[PDB]
Amino acid sequence: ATYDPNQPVTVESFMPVEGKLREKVIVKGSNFGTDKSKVKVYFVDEAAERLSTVIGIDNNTLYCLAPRQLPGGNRIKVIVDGKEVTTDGTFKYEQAQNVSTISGSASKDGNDDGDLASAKFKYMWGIAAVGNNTVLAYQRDDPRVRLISVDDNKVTTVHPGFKGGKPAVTKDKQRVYSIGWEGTHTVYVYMKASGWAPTRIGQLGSTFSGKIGAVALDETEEWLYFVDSNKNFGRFNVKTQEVTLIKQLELSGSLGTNPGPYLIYYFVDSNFYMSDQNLSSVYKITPDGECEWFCGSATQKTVQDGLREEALFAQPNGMTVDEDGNFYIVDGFKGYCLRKLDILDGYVSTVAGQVDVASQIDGTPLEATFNYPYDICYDGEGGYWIAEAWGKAIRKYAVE
Repeated sequence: ATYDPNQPVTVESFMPVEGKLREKVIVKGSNFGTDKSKVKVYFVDEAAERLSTVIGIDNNTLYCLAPRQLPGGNRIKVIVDGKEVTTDGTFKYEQAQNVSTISGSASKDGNDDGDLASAKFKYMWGIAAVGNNTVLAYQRDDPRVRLISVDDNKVTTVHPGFKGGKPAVTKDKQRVYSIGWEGTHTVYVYMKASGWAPTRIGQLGSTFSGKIGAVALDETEEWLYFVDSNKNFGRFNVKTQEVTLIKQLELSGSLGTNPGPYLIYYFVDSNFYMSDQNLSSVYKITPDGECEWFCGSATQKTVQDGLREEALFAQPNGMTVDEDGNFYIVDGFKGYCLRKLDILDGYVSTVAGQVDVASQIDGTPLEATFNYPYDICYDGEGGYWIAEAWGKAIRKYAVE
């Protein structure tokens, strides 16, 4: 009937014993009460407790929807008013994965807007996932910023002429920031409230003499961080316009300029991580500009999976991170595949594409192929959006 504070919460059973994303799961027990706000249900895998949407409740029953979670047998955890129970049994989750082409083709070269099938692109090298199956994509050739909305079946251009690489997306996805590749490095913001139209918010100055291929927001999202191709690591304040050269990185050799090193912010340690084509490696950079090797070899450009410390890239390009702190790196020339660093395993695996096969096959990820995948951005909900260079296309790797 009614919740009793003096009694424990119990779970006796659940159903079904296996399922896929958004499976309707019923958990049977006692003392759940009748207030969903005081309940949390988790499907618990090896990496995390995955919060589940509870759709109905009574004192003996929870109706919830299976969330994205790791494949295999996962226990269910019920919390009611602090009281925690984890099941003896496991719910066997069946995960789905797919690579699909969103718009564009290597067989299409152009700037044509239109619908998803009618649009054309040129070489792209940056992408922002802004949720709701929508991305902003950045062309190198006939440089521009394209807006692709899958649910609206619509490709438009929001910023003709602008040449930028990897953008930064705010947590709330209401803003995307870009810095111009060359010149004075003009800083733009694209706002949802403007329909993703650009607003100029400043410039770095040609003091940052290198090309700029990426920008990353700090934890507070007050600062944009970047490393130019001449190793100038710096930041720019998006409210006050303050610009600071933090350090010229102590790295040997020449960084790339096509578009330049890719940089991301990593929430797990609040450091930045940088990839470069020429060094064919990823480096950890602290906010003060201290650099350390993280993955790959500057002398061995080849796809090799294994522990982080032995893994190799052919051409590590853009990167993104999932909610578990795993890294994703698109691997370009001689690779054409998606590399995942699973941080719990400390292990680099190739999860999509076929090594050194440049094409655009869709389907199950290990049968799928990519054509110079160059940047990637995670949407927070299992979607990995990929901008291709010579592929001239947007692809989506979806994990459900």
